[PDB]
Amino acid sequence: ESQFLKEELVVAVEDVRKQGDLMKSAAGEFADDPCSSVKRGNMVRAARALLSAVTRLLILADMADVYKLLVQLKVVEDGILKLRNAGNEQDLGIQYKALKPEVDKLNIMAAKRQQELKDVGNRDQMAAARGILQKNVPILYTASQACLQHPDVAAYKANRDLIYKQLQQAVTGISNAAQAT
Amino acid sequence: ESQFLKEELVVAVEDVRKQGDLMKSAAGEFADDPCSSVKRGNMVRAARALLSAVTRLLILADMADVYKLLVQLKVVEDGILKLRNAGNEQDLGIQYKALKPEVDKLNIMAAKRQQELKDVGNRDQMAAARGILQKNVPILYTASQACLQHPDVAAYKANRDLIYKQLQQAVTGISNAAQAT
Repeated sequence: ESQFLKEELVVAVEDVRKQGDLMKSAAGEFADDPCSSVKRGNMVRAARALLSAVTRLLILADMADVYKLLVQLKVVEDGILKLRNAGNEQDLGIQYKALKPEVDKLNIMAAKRQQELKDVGNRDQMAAARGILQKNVPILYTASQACLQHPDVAAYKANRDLIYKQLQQAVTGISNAAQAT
Repeated sequence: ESQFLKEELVVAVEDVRKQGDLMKSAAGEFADDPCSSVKRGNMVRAARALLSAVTRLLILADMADVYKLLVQLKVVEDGILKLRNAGNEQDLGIQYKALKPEVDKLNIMAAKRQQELKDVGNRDQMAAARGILQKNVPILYTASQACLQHPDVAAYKANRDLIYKQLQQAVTGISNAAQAT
């Protein structure tokens, strides 16, 4: 986690609040005296400063969201690899327990963004990626489990790592789409 | 003249005023409860609507200015042609009187925009164009005057029309630069 962005985000809201005031008054003085040269330009320069403040806010707010998502992402990432490298059906069962929820949270956040991404293509990648992720997390479990029981069947290891590979890919796919709009 | 834009411009200021309010409150509720999911999104959607309203305003305000300038422009335009086609040193002297001020007003407005245009090149065209305009309006007078005194000297007519041509060009140059930034 990193709340430096949540802190920055509030400060941003202040400038938007201050500028918003200066805008309100300049706007008022203009409405009462609309044929006024001076009063008008003051309203324009106000509107400009209000615009900068507002875009700086919207952009920053978007980072905050994407970032938040990416952190849940790196969590699930390391989980998948820790699940693969499990050496006992002990730690393996331990991990899967710790990871399942972390996969669910990531799934939720993922869904949300999916909604906000504008172009539908990206929205599809998100959906698809979240699907594979959803389906294989369990399968990777049963797969890397088998390898632990039949240590000499190279065929199982190959299978497991293929599932892991695809799973990791879905994770990045989610990350990739998440930064679309 | 056309004040439909001055009217539209006020209505525009209202939406910016209304949205500005909705922004202020959503912004406030967020600052008091910043870790809030809901309160936050409300602040974002507010900021969006505030942004549309503000840009719609700034653009419209810019048209209003450019348009205003263009109207003084069409005035000076017809003046220059009416000065050329004068048939007596009577009407000619009449026109020049009526036009001189109209050239000065146009000159003032021109100067202003010059300041606001961002890229310097355009700012130069404006300056240059305003210069030629400034210098030749008088010369066109003395020129189209001579033609009236020596009606059979094709050479004078040629000269006069050349001055008129250049003068008209400066006018359009002003118009052209004025719509730069």
